[PDB]
Amino acid sequence: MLKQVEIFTDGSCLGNPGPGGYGAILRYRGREKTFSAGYTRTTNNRMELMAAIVALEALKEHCEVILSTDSQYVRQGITQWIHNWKKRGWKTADKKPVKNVDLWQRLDAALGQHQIKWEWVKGHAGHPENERCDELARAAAMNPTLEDTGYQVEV
Repeated sequence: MLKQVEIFTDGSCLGNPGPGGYGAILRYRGREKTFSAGYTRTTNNRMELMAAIVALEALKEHCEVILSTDSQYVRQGITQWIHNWKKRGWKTADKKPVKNVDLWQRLDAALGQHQIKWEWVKGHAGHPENERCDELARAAAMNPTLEDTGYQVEV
């Protein structure tokens, strides 16, 4: 029994947008929790966020979290877009609101609580768990039971 929070994210977006969702294998207090929703129209990028976010949100106590994934949206988004955006002051180059700021904020804001362990894995030394994450994703992709509400930024 691993006494640690785990967030293995794996989106289930077939299109872009498309009828998909987001599935992630959570490992919480002596209880493996799963989060596999089903949207109608969303992007893989967003869905990936939804996985990381919902997982974090699911936590009923901001405690150590070890995230595992291999998403570019996150890789760059985090250690490229947020590094610049945040620094600048969560703003764009031409002074504007960030895309998917709501979900981003939830993440960034959430990350700013517990010990984040970004487990970046390539497409070679991948684990079976990750594969299972994708499995759950696909299962969700073929089981829409929600709606993409936060797919706009009217501000």
